Formats: sequence, structure tokens, C-alpha cells
Amino acid sequence: MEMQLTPFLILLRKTLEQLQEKDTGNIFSEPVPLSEVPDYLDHIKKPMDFFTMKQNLEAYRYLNFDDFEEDFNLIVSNCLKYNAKDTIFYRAAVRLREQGGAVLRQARRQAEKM
Ligand SMILES: CCn1c(=O)c(=O)n(CC)c2cc(N3CCCCC3)c(NC(=O)CN3CCN(C)CC3)cc21
Repeated sequence: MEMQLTPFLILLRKTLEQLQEKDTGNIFSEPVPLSEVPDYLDHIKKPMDFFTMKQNLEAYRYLNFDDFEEDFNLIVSNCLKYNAKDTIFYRAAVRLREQGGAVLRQARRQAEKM
């Protein structure tokens, strides 16, 4: 965390865009609609989605890379937890984990250069 804030935020914005690009159906773009799943919060302690991540970023809630990555990992893990393995949603979370992990490793390399 020994670096300047502004270049770090620029990197997080770019990284978040790269992660969202992997979600081609935009199914992780907004909060899971709780009005449609009244049991969702019985299973999921902390819902997450890319719009919430963007709000958190601009509110200065991500001041280290690990906190940003942790919220991305919640998007994936919540979806794996709630949805059955035979669903497209579950498989899309697996694919996002794979593609997004690669985006995150490269972004972390860039953060280390700061
Ligand atoms: C099962 C709970 N659920 C998850 O657990 C989850 O991880 N995601 C993230 C992959 C979910 C994502 C959505 N979408 C919200 C609308 C955009 C498409 C994805 C919904 N939508 C609905 O429950 C209602 N939605 C059914 C499809 N119809 C075309 C429109 C009305 C539930 C999700």
C-alpha cells in the first residue's frame, strides 16, 4: 500500500473493465434481484456484482489490491454457492473465475510496479 492513490485507482478502473468484458452476457453486471429470490440471503452473506464494485471503487473503498480481488471472488463464489452445477449460471461463474484470475494476475504485476 506504499504508492500514490490516483494511478492505483486508474489501474483498478481498467482492471474492472477488463473483468466485465469477460462477462459477455452481463449477468454479473448488477445485484442479483432479491425480489426474485427471497431465499438468496439465506445462503449468501455478502452479495456482490460489478456495479457495486464500481461504486465501491469510486467511493475509495478499495485501497489495496486484495480487497478489490476479494469482492471479485465473491461474485464468483456466491454464484457457485447458490446455483446448481448443471446451470449456465454456475458454469459462467467457473469461466469467469478462470478468465478473471488471469486478468487479476496481470493487474497485480502492474500494481507492484507502482
Ligand atoms: C438465481 C439467482 N441468481 C444468481 O444466483 C446469480 O448468480 N445471478 C448472476 C448470474 C443471477 C442473475 C440474474 N439475472 C438478472 C437479470 C439479468 C440476467 C441475470 C438472476 N435473475 C433472476 O432471478 C430474474 N431474471 C431471470 C432471467 N430473465 C431474463 C430476467 C429476470 C438471478 C441470478
